[PDB]
Amino acid sequence: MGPGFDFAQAIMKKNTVIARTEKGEFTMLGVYDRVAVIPTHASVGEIIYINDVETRVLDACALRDLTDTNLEITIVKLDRNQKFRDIRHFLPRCEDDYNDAVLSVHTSKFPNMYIPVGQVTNYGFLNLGGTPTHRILMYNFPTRAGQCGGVVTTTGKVIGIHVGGNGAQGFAAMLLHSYFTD
Repeated sequence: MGPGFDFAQAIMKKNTVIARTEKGEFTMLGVYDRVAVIPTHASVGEIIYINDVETRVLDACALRDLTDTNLEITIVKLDRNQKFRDIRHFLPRCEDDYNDAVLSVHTSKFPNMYIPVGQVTNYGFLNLGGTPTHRILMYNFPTRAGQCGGVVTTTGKVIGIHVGGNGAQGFAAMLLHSYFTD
């Protein structure tokens, strides 16, 4: 409808795949080469389904901060025959608040879904499903099951991936440029 949704659509159309694990179907953001991200609660194993194709996992790393606190981001390298468009230049370098964000989801359940979530708070600490978690972004939208892995964007920036909610608010794990230096 507007330049926010334009930027979100550009990311969804080229940089997402549908990931299936034993814990469900997730939106999965491809970042560069064969490297993607997913919520750590997806429990990625040695094999994953990518757009319903059996795919070997070459590496998977559940990120934690230097206090050894969960960040809820798993970086996955896929044994895939095709590279992602490199979008690392759209990642923020530092923790921040944002205005006018869009949460975008693409699964079997929720195809081509875009949600204007509005103002995003650097919330920081969250007890997420009983796990102390850092670098959480918060938005005042009643997000639901099926949205985990959803991409949080502003115009010009890919800022997070949706990891949970409490019925009134939604929560995303920050993406930082420093996670994907090669």
